[PDB]
Amino acid sequence: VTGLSESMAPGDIAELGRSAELAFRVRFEGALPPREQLYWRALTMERFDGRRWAQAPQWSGEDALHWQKRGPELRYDVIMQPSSQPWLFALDVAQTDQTDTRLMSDFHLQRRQPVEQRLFYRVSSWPQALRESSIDPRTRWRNLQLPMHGNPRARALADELRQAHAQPQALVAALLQRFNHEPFAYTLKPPATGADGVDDFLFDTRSGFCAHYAGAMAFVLRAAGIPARVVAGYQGGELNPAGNYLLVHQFDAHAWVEYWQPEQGWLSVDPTYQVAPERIEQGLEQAL
Ligand SMILES: [Cl-]
Repeated sequence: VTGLSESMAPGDIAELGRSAELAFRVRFEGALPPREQLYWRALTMERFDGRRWAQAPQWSGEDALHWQKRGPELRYDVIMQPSSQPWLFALDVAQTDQTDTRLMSDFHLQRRQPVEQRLFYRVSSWPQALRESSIDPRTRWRNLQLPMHGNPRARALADELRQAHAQPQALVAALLQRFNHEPFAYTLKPPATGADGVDDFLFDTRSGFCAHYAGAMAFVLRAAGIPARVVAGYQGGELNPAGNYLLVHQFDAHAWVEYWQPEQGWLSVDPTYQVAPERIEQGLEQAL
């Protein structure tokens, strides 16, 4: 069963980029949101071992210290194909009618068992929800984790950025600007990197797919003292006007970033948008 799994190395999402299998279908109560908003969260990956980003264990996120509803509620129904994984796909921050599924501490939906048959479920999402304005110290610590060894160039960059930009939002903007101005390539056939994979990507090849960009950005943020994690899921979808629903295929698999700061809580950012805005605005198969 092709699909997202609990870990990924840069390159692994590109392999899904090459699959046209169906992942899920979605029908909205009202108008389809703009494509730029169609970030379908599956899970977060908080552990980086120098090669792969991976899911950590979670606890409950269904409480008011965790998050606060604000802004518009988007209501939609989903039919998911079997994933053989226990994650329901939904726009952040999601609530469902599934009594065996819980919103976890990292704002992903964890089902008690993996989805091994087609599954219909109903969702409400609050994309403007405030997330963890006060962060659990364990969550903070976990999201500053890096290997001690490896990727010295990226650590040097993070140091330089931290010294130049006191405010997290400014540092994040400066990092996004590097992707925007430098000759980065967005490709389904990224060049191989060596052991210092983040350095090789940022400073040598400047070529990758979404996991390269998301993983490298999360690395640099953590090295600069900004808690950050990779978000994995899907972005976009294909409209079926005969049936009035969106299809989301495996080629729509995507990875992005969220980072934390006091008061504002977690904010999501997508470095891919700096290099391949058409991917976001048009969809991968209209771009690549
Ligand atoms: Cl990838």
